[PDB]
Amino acid sequence: SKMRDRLFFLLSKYGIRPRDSIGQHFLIIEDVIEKAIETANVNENDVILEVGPGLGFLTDELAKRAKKVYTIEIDQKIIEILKKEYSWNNVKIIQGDAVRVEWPKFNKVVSNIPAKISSPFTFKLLKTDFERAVVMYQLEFALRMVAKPGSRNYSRLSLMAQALGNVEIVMKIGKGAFYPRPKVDSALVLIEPRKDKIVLNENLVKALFQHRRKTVPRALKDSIHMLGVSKDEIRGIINNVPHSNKRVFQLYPEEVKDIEEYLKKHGIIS
Ligand SMILES: Nc1ncnc2c1ncn2[C@@H]1O[C@H](C[C@@H](N)CC[C@H](N)C(=O)O)[C@@H](O)[C@H]1O
Ligand SMILES: [Zn+2]
Ligand SMILES: [Zn+2]
Ligand SMILES: [Zn+2]
Ligand SMILES: [Zn+2]
Repeated sequence: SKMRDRLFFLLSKYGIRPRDSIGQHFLIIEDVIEKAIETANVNENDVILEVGPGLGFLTDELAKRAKKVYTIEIDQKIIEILKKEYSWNNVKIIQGDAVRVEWPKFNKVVSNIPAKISSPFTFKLLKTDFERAVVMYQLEFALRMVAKPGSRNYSRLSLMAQALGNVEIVMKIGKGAFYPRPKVDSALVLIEPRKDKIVLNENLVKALFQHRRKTVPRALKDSIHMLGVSKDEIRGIINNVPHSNKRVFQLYPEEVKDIEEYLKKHGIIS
């Protein structure tokens, strides 16, 4: 509460909303911010991306260690504050919604991720050339990011993490650590790019994982029929698809790749 009465002082000094929207959960322990930054190995060469800097507790700690930091904030009066409370030489504040703005070239991400964009952000970052990302998420979501094929909570997000990243939950972060207290705990999650990425088709993975409890012949038939295609013209091919004897939530990325390659061969995704 050295940082929490610092928060309260800033919130009141400018008049900023108690919980801005569902719940903006600002990070307020020095321990946690420093462990994020040390897991990241933020050196003076790095160029860092932060999403949602809030009152900039993490931002300022990143700014004194990295060459440059680009930080993306939706609230315009958080920015107006950031400009006044701080005097960074090496920070570019970027107004916008982190899902929609053009990202910088960066080699690292260290961020307290906004919960409502946890999934879109994860999918965007996963298709970026970064060496190391250290991102706090809600723990339920961080568990889905490391879930394994055939596990119940294995999903699009799981598959795409395993296809493209090395993902580690470093350690739980208690709700105590943010104001206001979330109703659930968080996790310090580490992502590095998989040295040998399995590049899958976005639209095919999306198709498959609308209903993941479905078998993959069923999954495929439904998704392509819904596109407008004749259900007659499509059954034979899709019946003979590789790994037809799995449900979609059982697929390893490699098994999704064979399915793509088969559909590519039979003209179905082109
Ligand atoms: N889509 C978004 N793009 C950029 N900044 C955002 C977005 N959504 C929320 N923010 C900002 O995120 C800052 C603080 C957030 N890191 C807190 C999020 C919190 N950890 C949560 O799990 O909900 C605030 O200043 C918000 O304005
Ligand atoms: Zn749930
Ligand atoms: Zn580690
Ligand atoms: Zn029909
Ligand atoms: Zn198989």
